[PDB]
Amino acid sequence: RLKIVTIHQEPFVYVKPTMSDGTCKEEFTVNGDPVKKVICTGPNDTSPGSPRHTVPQCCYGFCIDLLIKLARTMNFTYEVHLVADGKFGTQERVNNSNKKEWNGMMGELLSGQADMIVAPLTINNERAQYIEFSKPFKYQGLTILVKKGTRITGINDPRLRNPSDKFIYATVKQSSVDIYFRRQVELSTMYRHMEKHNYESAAEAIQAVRDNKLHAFIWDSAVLEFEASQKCDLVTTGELFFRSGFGIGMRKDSPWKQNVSLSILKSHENGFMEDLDKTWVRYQECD
Repeated sequence: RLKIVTIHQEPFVYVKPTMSDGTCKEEFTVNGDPVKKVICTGPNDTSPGSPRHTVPQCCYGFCIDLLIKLARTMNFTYEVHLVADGKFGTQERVNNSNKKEWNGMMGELLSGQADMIVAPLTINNERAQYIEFSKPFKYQGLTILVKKGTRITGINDPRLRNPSDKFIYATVKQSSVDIYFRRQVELSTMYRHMEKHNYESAAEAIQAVRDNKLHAFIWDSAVLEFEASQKCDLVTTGELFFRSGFGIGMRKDSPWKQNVSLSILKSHENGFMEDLDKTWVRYQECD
């Protein structure tokens, strides 16, 4: 039974409480089909000041449908859990030493806490040095989320390039955005500014933009375009930059790599991936 690690990230992975009896609410997609739900154990509340607890929760969404398809095609059983530290994954020095370890889903995959990462995980060179990725199951990039009416040209906008306390922007801590910005001298400076405002999760950053507490949120276009399409007060702006793909993550020399990429290829060929977009991404107006 493979240990699958994932993360809360709508519309790829929705996380909801189980009903009183431990089951997951019966819901249906836009096509009238039952929404497939899996039990995923993980931290409940991450609000600072309250005790942490890990409990069974209900997970569903684009990546869960993909997981179910992969498991069926490759004939494997699995158990899903949410990454304990709630992060995607960057490499940092730990324990005030020079020893480096990956946090987030990356860390759990490398430690053995997980056997496969099935989430909107960005394929990048930094991570590819430590793990193996399947071919992309989704093609996307980075963009910027702002409140409707906010005027930003894109990543090269002066309010981003020449930061001040008048226009606050940020991303989610320990994600691929960090990795990207540390690759350029100029972006490194900008990330230093962002470091003072980065959020723990995408959900919190998105809410901050709606509440006028964060002026711009730099993040994955697959997620931001969905969020903006569902909330009439939020829009994305600027040309996409740092185009990239999301892939399934496995440990180095994993015997699953070939077959996982094979399944993904077939899904891109037969309409399965496109159907997932029509089910989870493009299906209704904002409300």
